[PDB]
Amino acid sequence: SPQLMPLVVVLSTICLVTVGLNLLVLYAVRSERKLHTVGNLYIVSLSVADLIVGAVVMPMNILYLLMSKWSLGRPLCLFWLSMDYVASTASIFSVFILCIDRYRSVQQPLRYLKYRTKTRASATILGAWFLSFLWVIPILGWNHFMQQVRREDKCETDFYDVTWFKVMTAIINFYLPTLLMLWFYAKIYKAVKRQLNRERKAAKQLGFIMAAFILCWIPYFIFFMVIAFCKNCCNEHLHMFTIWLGYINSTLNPLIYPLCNENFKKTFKR
Ligand SMILES: COc1ccc(CN(CCN(C)C)c2ccccn2)cc1
Repeated sequence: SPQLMPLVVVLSTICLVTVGLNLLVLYAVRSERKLHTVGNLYIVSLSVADLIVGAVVMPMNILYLLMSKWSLGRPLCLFWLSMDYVASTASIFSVFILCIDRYRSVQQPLRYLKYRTKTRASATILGAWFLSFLWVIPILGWNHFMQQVRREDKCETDFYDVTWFKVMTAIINFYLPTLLMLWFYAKIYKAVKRQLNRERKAAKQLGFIMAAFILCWIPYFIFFMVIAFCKNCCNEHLHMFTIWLGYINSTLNPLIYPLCNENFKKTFKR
């Protein structure tokens, strides 16, 4: 309808800045070579997840919004769902891994003075991405293992019509990472407040990532929490607004990176 165009054309700019800035960060870590550290490898994983979610989901979601009917074939809708889930889980597991390694490095090292090097970073990143693909394994094939889309148009997840699995997977994937990683961040806060500025800059960039991936995702997951128990509580506009708040998180992370530490500003200016 010729009244929703003003919102769609704005989303194109969001997509363009999302893909560009993550690619700019990957340019920074590849064309400067003064940032090949394990923590910067974790932020590279986070930026790769954000670049994937941008370059894949943003055009597909924009097309879905500007044309309220999916006729791009069933396999491609499943591919979009799988890549969206991969990117989102890879992001909130790369941030989880970064927080875990920060905590185990500021753990008053008494057991872990060993390698904090390419070995551990590679192992943990590959583990997180394999867990994301493990999530993808059942979503693509739903009827194959469990005998549970039945909709020619308006393609969505296969498990949209089941409440218990959706609630359980949302609770796990958000609450367990957010609670465990908040506990790790509070332990980091206490340990750093026991030593003590560069640590303050790192802690504040982690805190800004915290603010973005909490206050940008809470509306979406509270919408999942409320939607299952009452189908009268559904609002299409607010659902898309929450999903785009999550994508605003994904595009804010590349703005969190250079606004905190002075190393990225010089690497970006050139
Ligand atoms: C950063 O944290 C995350 C992690 C995963 C996701 C993927 N999504 C929905 C994603 N939407 C955009 C379609 C779900 C759906 C059900 C239960 C859990 N996550 C979102 C946010």
